[PDB]
Amino acid sequence: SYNKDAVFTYELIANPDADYSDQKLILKKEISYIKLNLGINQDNKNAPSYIFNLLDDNVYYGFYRDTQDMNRIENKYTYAFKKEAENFDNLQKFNATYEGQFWFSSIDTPNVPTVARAFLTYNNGRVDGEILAKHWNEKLFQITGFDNNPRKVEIFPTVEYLPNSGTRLTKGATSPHRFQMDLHFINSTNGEKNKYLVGQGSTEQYWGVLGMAAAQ
Repeated sequence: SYNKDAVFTYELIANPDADYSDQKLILKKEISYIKLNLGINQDNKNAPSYIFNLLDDNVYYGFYRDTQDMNRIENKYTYAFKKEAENFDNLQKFNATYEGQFWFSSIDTPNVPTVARAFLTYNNGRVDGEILAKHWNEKLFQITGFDNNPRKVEIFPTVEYLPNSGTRLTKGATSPHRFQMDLHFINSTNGEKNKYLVGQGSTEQYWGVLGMAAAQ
């Protein structure tokens, strides 16, 4: 049921008559399947309904916009991968480094997409990494292995306020605002094993998706 040729999204149609009455801001929610090209896919550069990053024919990540009450809009982060392309090798002594991006929104700005840079190192099973601000080397999150499983990480904040947010987080490894993430190693269509790494997670205060590529 993976199909980068028909990716689910919502078209959210503004209700014009809400300009002059107490009707919902959104008139209708309509399903709309997108066919992805390699790289960044979006319909509008300044008010996109969705952004998806097809890293490879076998895996994408991104978000589409949703609303539960037809008034408030929030980004829904997701990822998908060809099932057969997932790598199930034993990665307990894995040696590799990944570089990519973390896309997220915060509870007080649920429709505002924040992009950060992400780095993850596998050294003989030890899993450690970091999430940095897009344009400068400020550390936003620490990444660490969870439960001695190379496919599970724990991500915890190292700042009290994320970009574009005024929601105060607690910092550090015992922070109740940390979260755990299941990761999936995806092989490339050009025969690179474990080339791509995707997962997603959430807390009450922020939620997002992680997508990464191996350093060759």
